[PDB]
Amino acid sequence: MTTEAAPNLLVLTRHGESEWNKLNLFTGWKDPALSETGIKEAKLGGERLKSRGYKFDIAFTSALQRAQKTCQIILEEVGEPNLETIKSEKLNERYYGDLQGLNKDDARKKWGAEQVQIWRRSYDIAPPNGESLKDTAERVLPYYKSTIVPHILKGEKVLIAAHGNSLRALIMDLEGLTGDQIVKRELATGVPIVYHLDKDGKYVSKELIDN
Repeated sequence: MTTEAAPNLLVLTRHGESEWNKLNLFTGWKDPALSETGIKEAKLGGERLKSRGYKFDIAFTSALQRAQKTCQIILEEVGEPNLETIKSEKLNERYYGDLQGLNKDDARKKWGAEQVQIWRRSYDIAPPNGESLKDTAERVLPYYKSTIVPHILKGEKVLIAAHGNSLRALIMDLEGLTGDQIVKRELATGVPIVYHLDKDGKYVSKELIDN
């Protein structure tokens, strides 16, 4: 999509809502089963990505079925499966330690927005065994830098399917955020989101969608 030695374009597609999502319980590393909204969202997303005319050169996903699946759907929907859709384990979601399986209500009712926040967002702190942003980023960036820094420089456009945290960390390092400026950002579930990065891999305008 992007031009050679010009503002590189990176599309990010976050899986819609998973089964456990409807229940309103913490996920973590577990691989839940996407739902109609997610699928419909994926399809819609793909149709949204192909409808506008946004073409893909390369694609990146996580090592989770939700995204590993969500990618196939969107990729199969956009009508460009031939695209190179890679999968990364480092592009997974920040571990939730012993929180995996706790209803947000109970979680928030037992940890409040405060503890829950510092527990879920914070920046570097992570719940009992759970991971954090810096960690995820630190372990997500390698894939990015390593296998995503050579093409992003040539002037190619790429897909990315992981999770709020993953993308958060991504956008974080991709934008050069601050410990107290990345926990305020936000993304869209079901509907992708493209970044206007430069020839180095840094934002140069602002995110955007197709829908």
